[PDB]
Amino acid sequence: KKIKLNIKEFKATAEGLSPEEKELWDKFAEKLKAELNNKIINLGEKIEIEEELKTPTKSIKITFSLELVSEDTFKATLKLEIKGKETIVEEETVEFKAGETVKLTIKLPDGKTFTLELKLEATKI
Repeated sequence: KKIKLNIKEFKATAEGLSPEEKELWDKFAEKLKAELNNKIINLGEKIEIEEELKTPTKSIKITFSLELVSEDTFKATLKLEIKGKETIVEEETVEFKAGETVKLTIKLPDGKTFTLELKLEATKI
């Protein structure tokens, strides 16, 4: 069976970000908001939305994964991966219900925080 998602509420904020990090985060957030609104997803289906910054010295990939675990029930992961001299990964996984706000947060060294808050409508179709 299928559901159609809609973004009821959405808020992406950040602290301590460098200009390029903030640009990337805002672009990711807008991409996520547009991709999730009107998204059709099947029971048990996992989807992923990603945005990447590539430069010769470093790559930054932000990914949001969403799984329709059961009726009105979701599992999401927000993940940041930086590939430089070494590779750093930070991520958070949350389980939440349709119609309730969920918050996902990434914290990095030097006072950097990425925060995503959203509320999903799940319409049976």
